Amino acid sequence: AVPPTYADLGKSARDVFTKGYGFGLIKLDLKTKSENGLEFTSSGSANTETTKVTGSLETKYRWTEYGLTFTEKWNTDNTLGTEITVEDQLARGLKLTFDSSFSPNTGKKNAKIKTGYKREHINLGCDMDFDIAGPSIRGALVLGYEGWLAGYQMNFETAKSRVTQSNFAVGYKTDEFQLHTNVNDGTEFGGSIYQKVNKKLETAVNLAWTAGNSNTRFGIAAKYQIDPDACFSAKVNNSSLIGLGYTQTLKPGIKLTLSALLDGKNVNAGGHKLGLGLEFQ
Amino acid sequence: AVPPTYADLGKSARDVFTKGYGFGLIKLDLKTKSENGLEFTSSGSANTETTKVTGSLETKYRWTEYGLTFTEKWNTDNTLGTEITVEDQLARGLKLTFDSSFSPNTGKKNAKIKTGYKREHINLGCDMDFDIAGPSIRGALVLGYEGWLAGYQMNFETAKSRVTQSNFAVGYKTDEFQLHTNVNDGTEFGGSIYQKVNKKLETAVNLAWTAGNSNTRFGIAAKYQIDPDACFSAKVNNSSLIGLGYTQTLKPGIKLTLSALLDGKNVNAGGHKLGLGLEFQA
Repeated sequence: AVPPTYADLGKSARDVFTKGYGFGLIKLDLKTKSENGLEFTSSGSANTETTKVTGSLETKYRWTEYGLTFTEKWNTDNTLGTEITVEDQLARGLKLTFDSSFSPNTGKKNAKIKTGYKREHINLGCDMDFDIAGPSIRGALVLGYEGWLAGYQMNFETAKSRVTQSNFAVGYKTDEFQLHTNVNDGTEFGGSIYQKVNKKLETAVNLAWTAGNSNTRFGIAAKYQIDPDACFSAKVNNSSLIGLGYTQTLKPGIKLTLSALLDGKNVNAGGHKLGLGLEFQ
Repeated sequence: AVPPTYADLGKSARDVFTKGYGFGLIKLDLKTKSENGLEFTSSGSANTETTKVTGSLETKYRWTEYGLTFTEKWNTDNTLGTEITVEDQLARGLKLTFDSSFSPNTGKKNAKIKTGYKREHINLGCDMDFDIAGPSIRGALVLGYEGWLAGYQMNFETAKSRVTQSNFAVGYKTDEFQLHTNVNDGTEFGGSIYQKVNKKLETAVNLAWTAGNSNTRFGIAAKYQIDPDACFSAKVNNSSLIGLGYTQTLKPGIKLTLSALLDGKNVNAGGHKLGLGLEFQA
């Protein structure tokens, strides 16, 4: 029972809401990996409302002999990034990342070190940000006990010399069922349930509210694998939004996604959104 | 009066026949540009007959301070490409290109140098191929005189130590009218007329025939810009083929193209070819 990281608590439920939908976008993804050396991933995204087209490239080299990864990122905003990762090297479940960022636009340099350790019942992490205008430290811990999970997460900004962030999470996790709750900063409350109902159906419910407002946001979602080549997603929330999504494998390694978003009661009148995605592996 | 390269002779006419038609293909293109910085194009292409789907990614970086371009291509068939170009560097109208291809799939490695020089009345070029299985040299010249144009073009394959290609062209060229003719290898004869009739209409006629066969192939084509948002193309040839093409700007930066190709006999009762393109531009 190696538990997930603090950030991965409630992930499954989040995935049923997010994957298989891309509203107001034409998305194009190209991925290829070579035997042992390089790998390349590129994405293009055109926003049909803003007429803005975005692009990104990632180049990855895995030295599988020494648990090393070297990654280079580059996007349309001219941002460059580089990342070096060592995993399972000094000890099993240990991971050390060095990450550097550069902006030719602004000349903004950033550097980060990320460290992790995980093993049976425990998942820990510590990220160090060496910002010029105030370094910080993020620390997180998840403990596992017979399907139960408890996490704590905090951020310390050295400039203010003050904790600026304090989050708790509590949950229960099997492969077929997942209960997640959290309170951020004594202020934001979230809750979710995920269910793998059978081989073909996944479902999820989400709840969110805020101390000092009587209101509640909630939503319900599903994913249905019709056959091995076709997949349907549907969701609704109490802001009156409907999402629909359809994914079809055209050929091995090629998937086409169509998605739609509705608003209010004009389910035949108002301004909806469309989306189209194409993924190539 | 700087003349076009040998390859660009008759281009305008060829463009009226080729552009705005994509039969048997579903195309999706996403493009973004920076005059200063770089440009990016990514593409998806399905052949509706072969069920073959292609995907591509091109990156271009212009260092406008030193007349440099760097271009990178990558596709789904695993092919990689690289091209570096220097222009107007040592002298105005001089251009030098280094070109490399590599295939992890076909292992095929190819390298090329291309050189050019152009100025008033003259356009010359020399491309050098450093293939393992036979280096080759392509040389071309176009000379201009008062609207008239004459070109010669040849290829020498060092492996056979023999000229494998010898082409002549003669034309007349203004901005509204273009006459082009050529004979390849003393064997293939081509001729074309292009006309920019007005702001909205372009038209073209093509002729081709072969030494030792009495037959002739010809075609007529047109391009009509209806308004700034809509564009129609139509063509026919004497093999009884009809091409139709329609392009519509749906929103600024988004164009949709539909095309159809019909065979003669079954004009409205057989299997014809359709095509669909969507272009997204920043």
